[PDB]
Amino acid sequence: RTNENDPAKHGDQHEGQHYNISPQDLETVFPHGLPPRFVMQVKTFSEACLMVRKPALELLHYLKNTSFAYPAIRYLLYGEKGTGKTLSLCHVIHFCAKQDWLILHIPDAHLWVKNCRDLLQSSYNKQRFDQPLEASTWLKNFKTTNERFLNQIKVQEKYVWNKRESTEKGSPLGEVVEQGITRVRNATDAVGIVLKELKRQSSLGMFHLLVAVDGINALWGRTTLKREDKSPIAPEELALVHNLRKMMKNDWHGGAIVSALSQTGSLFKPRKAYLPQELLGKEGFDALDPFIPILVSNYNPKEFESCIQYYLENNWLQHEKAPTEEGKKELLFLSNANPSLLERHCAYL
RNA sequence: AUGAGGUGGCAAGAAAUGGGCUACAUUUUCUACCCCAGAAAAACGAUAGCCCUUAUGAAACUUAAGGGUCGAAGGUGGAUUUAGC
Ligand SMILES: Nc1ncnc2c1ncn2[C@@H]1O[C@H](COP(=O)(O)OP(=O)(O)OP(=O)(O)O)[C@@H](O)[C@H]1O
Ligand SMILES: Nc1nc2c(ncn2[C@@H]2O[C@H](COP(=O)(O)OP(=O)(O)O)[C@@H](O)[C@H]2O)c(=O)[nH]1
Ligand SMILES: [Mg+2]
Repeated sequence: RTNENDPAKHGDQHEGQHYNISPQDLETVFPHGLPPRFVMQVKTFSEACLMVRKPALELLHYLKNTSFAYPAIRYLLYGEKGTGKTLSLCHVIHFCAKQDWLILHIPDAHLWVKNCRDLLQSSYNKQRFDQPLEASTWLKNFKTTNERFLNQIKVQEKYVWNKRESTEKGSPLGEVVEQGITRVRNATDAVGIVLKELKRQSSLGMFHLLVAVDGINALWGRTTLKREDKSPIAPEELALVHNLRKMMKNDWHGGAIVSALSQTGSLFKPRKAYLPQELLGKEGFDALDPFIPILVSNYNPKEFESCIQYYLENNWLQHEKAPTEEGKKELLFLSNANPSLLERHCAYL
């Protein structure tokens, strides 16, 4: 536990201690993305406490040393399953949001590339496919996270939604987002327009952009979605995926592209694929490189004690032997300091 | 000719019954995977029927296999009753 709640002052001195996110900030900045199990824990406890760690502090120092004049640099948080990459990305997202950044956050790319009942054909490009439901979902999440910047940011082009309906240069980005949401048919197109406008305006310096993409390995992998002829679909055929790759490019400046690999839900990948190349594949490695790889691993004994004491204080560990050092040692044995295994045991312990 | 040889052919269903397989689903449907996920959920449910193609073969309505098609009965079951330490 730390008294410091501002995400710009805390550093290594706070290592091994929880950092609280207020409910209002959780709602605004993080209406999505956060792991389902941590969401259940937050619902149970009324406390969104993430222990600060070297990975998150490192990437915060990276973003403080970043020069927006530089073309946006890529960072890649990689590791095994349940090492907390998602929560580190969320922590840094909170930092940038409190720093007034525009957070272009992708909660998970695995969802975008599977189980898409609504798969129409993009009007803007008849050779691609749209995912109106997911487009609307992410548009709503982005609006929730950056409503303030939504109005402040204007468009710089004419965008035709129908033969008679269009949006005009200089209009606020709110008009585009509203069109995408209400007119779900235009959802993917609005997502692409938003990505383009945010990229160009970050280049112009209207704000500072953090492109925080979770499970980035999905983009350059494979897809299970099948055409009306049952043919397989490659990722580029998904306008969302192609636009997200365009964003993953570093050609633009005015921000940084942070990403976090995630095997959870990955397609055709064996359970043990956790290395950057093994996940991204040749195409993904080639697209991301250059990148700064940051490892996320199990807990150390200090952070293990911090997590256990957090659960004990919250009384989550309602069993009698949980405070006992023997129970602590058994938890360490079973979870090998793995955050996800530890929590998935503590849930019924 | 109650012996021998050659060509062609039914191998069906009022009705009952024995055994087996598949189900009626949510402990399920589906993918990935081979067990830390996302969808389906009145859809589940035919190895049956119809058409086409492929393998075998001299010969495929005859057999088997693959695709499409159709999505039927049924929603845990009567008399009763089988097997297992
Ligand atoms: N810094 C942290 N503060 C609090 N809890 C944490 C922290 N890091 C990890 N945990 C706990 O670890 C659990 C497991 O993390 P989780 O699996 O969601 O992360 P991940 O790195 O995205 O992994 P996965 O590959 O499983 O998606 C989280 O639910 C959370 O309870
Ligand atoms: N409906 C619509 N969509 C647009 C328009 N302009 C841009 N977009 C969307 O914004 C995305 C980015 O556009 P852009 O990169 O310039 O097109 P591309 O380079 O040819 O792929 C596209 O995928 C479109 O879906 C427009 O005028 N109308
Ligand atoms: Mg994570």
